Amino acid sequence: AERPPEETLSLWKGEQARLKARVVDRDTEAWQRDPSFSGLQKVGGVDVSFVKVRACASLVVLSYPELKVVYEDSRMVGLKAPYVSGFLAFREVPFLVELVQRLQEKEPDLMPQVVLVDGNGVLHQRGFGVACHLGVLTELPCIGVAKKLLQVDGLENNALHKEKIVLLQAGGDTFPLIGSSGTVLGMALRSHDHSTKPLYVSVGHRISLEVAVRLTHHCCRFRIPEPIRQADIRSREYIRRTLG
Amino acid sequence: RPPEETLSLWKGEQARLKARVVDRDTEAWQRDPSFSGLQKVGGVDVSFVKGDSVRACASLVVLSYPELKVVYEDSRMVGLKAPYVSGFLAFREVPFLVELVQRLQEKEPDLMPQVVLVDGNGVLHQRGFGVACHLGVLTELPCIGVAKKLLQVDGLENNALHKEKIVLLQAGGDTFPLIGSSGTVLGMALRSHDHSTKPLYVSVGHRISLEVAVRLTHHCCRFRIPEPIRQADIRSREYIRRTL
RNA sequence: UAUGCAUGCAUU
RNA sequence: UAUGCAUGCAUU
Ligand SMILES: [Mg+2]
Ligand SMILES: [Mg+2]
Ligand SMILES: [Mg+2]
Ligand SMILES: [Mg+2]
Ligand SMILES: [Mg+2]
Ligand SMILES: [Mg+2]
Ligand code: NA
Ligand code: NA
Repeated sequence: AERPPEETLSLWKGEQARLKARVVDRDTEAWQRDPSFSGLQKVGGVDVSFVKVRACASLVVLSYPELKVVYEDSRMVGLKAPYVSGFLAFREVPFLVELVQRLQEKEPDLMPQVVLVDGNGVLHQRGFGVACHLGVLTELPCIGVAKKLLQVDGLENNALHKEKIVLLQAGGDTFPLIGSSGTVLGMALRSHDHSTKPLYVSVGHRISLEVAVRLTHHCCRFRIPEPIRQADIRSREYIRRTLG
Repeated sequence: RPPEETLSLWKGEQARLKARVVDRDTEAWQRDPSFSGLQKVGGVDVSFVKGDSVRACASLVVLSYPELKVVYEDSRMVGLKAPYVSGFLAFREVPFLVELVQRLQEKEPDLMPQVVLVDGNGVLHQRGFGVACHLGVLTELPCIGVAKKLLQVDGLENNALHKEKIVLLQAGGDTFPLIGSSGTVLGMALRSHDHSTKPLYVSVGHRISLEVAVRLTHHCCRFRIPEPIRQADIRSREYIRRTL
């Protein structure tokens, strides 16, 4: 528990709505319209791991399409805010932004052309999830990838939703997450043939949904897309090393 | 690591106690077609710390039969004396298991198990006297040896021929015998459950026959690990976890 | 996010 | 025996 008081959450909603105006949810890069993403060379992944305050934020850059790690920054940080659903960015985003800036100063040539974020983008209680939030503050193209369904605007992990997951039969299969507004907030994606629990993909910034879904699918060796998976693995391994 | 002084004293103690091993049935329930009269099955296990070579947690459970509900638990932090050396497991875990037995007699003498499943081999052992025999001779309780991987002794090998046989195990309860180079039947490979492929290696501990030990092990398997051993392992690791 | 359980692989 | 990875479930 130890949730922030309502007055703090209310300020945070205001900041989310203001920055939401800067979200670009269409494609803005030439590689995004290419059938094989020709010209996409560098994909980023971000994640924060915790000690069972002390955390480890990690940014990786992977080559495309080989998905090999060409840059890694794993940093020990002291997080301030607690996890509250719908306010993830207020916990993780200042440190992720700080990693991007560190990359710009150390290997600016490895700046990623797109970033996969461990959390939703517009599939979010106010249409402005951590993936949008990182995208607006860095102006990088960002994809939101979530591991379970954020239940917003009528979306629910109920029987009907579970029935659709049964229709996902092969790697790459999708179905749209249709809000009560008639808006398509994201896609359920089956990562590969040997996984049944879908990923929940939504636009972060400067990318379209169908391109974000197709790209996430291409990063999936395992259920978790390789940029996120490598940041998660390396950040947790970094904690273990400086034993905790 | 122990000096050779201790090592030879250990080969000697094992041969000395081997003379008391009874590898036939001595309890009326063992001859019963449905094990009528068997009411209490024990399981023993010790968990270790990743950090401490010294600290360990030994646990003993007693389960009702045939419901397999835990009716007794004793979990104890202990100071290990010997390191793990293959073939001498008892000299590392068995003094603490004997102490758990003695404590049960003093606390709940009515829940004294009629048989004990041991996480480790019985007569399937470099000197025909594994930890399960060792506990059986020191307590005079009937004991079953259950191993999760094959102790390669007397020509037994986890080679291509052995792996073919494992493929021949098709359902829960399927078995094949483990024949040493002497032609002696040291144990049985048992498919524990329909939804596991990895066999158990079951051998006689004390005061039971192999056919009965195999059939009882199978009857205790909710999952791949027999429920008495499985419950001791879970409870002993949880105890280490909550003291870390 | 961390942890537990299940099934398998690897290391030991 | 502990850890890591994989797949699923649960708690959060
Ligand atoms: Mg994360
Ligand atoms: Mg993570
Ligand atoms: Mg054990
Ligand atoms: Mg164990
Ligand atoms: Mg995690
Ligand atoms: Mg273990
Ligand atoms: Na390319
Ligand atoms: Na009974």
